[PDB]
Amino acid sequence: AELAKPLTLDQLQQQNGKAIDTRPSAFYNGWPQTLNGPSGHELAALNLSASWLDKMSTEQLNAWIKQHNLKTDAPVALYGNDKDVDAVKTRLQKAGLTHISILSDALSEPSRLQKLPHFEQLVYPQWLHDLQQGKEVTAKPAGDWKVIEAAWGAPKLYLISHIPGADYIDTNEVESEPLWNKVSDEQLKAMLAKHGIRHDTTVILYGRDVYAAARVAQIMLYAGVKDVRLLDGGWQTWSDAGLPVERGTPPKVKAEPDFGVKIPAQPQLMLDMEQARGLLHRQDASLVSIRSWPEFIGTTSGYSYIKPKGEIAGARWGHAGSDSTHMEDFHNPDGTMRSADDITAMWKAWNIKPEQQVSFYCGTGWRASETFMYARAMGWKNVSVYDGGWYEWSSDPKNPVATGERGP
Repeated sequence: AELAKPLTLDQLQQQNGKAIDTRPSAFYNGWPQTLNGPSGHELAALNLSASWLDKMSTEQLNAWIKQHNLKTDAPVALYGNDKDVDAVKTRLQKAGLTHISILSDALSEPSRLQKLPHFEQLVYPQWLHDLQQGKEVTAKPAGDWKVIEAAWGAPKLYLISHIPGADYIDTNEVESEPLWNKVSDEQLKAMLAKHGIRHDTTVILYGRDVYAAARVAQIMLYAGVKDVRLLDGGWQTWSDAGLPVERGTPPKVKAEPDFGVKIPAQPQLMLDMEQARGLLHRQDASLVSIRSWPEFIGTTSGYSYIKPKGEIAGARWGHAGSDSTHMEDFHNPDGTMRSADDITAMWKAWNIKPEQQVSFYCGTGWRASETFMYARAMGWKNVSVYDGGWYEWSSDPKNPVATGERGP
């Protein structure tokens, strides 16, 4: 049951092996474990956090092994803390892998590590707690910062428990009837003022569901908030970390009546219907459906208030989740963002590529916003959300619709 012979990264490469980073994804993504410490993962490494194992069945681990092209007998070299490495070793042995070593020089050359181009946009619980406690942290906000819980409607779960010092935003403050598109620039200006946000205020959003926070975030980026971040995995990661909480009604926030730039500062982050239409049938652009497969093939609209079924003709499938309110294809077993390499591969399979102008949509914009935030953190330079989505598109029967089982 012991590890095979240790391998350096160069040895591993010359033997066509794979490295596996057993740390939580925050560190894999680039967050250092200590200030000014190593940032990222070894080249081409996979992330298999030991903390996920109690939420991964045999089938799920077998699926993961298959999805990552791990050959039964090819060398795998693990790194991370000793306990996590042992835990992962044991599961991989029981899964059938026959050549499991330690990566002997792992993290010893900080210069050779790989990270998310903007990992600092996807924060994690300890970081936020340390920030709140006045400690020095990596990628600290330049100045003022706010933490905000986002959800639909008046505060519910927030009243019972929330992150200390967090404000609350009802998603109905940023979008409305009749199409569930974002509110006007003037209404956004009012919302920003009321929640004490200037263009140079860092905003960290979280939700019980990530997509609620992402929706608010993407609309803030459009408006012109420069530094907008998400808590990766949302509230549940804070809860599971055992960190302190607060309760009750949202505290009074000092208003900021002057945003400091003209809204919207980043209008290119949102597309309208005609702009979205313009991305279709191209190799240098993709209009990407973040809808469940039953929605993509036209079995269900995904929404009680959307009668038309089908998909935008020419739209490429971006993956999503099991139904219209889930996003499993983008999440690790702990709810955090799946590795950039894996997201990249699933998009590449549908001809969605970083050099393209890429716009994401869904029924009304929430799931598309989550993918927008991930692509932004991944360094994709030309991404947006087509706000109207299927609700708008299908409101006109003349707009071309695709239906049924089909492929790239």
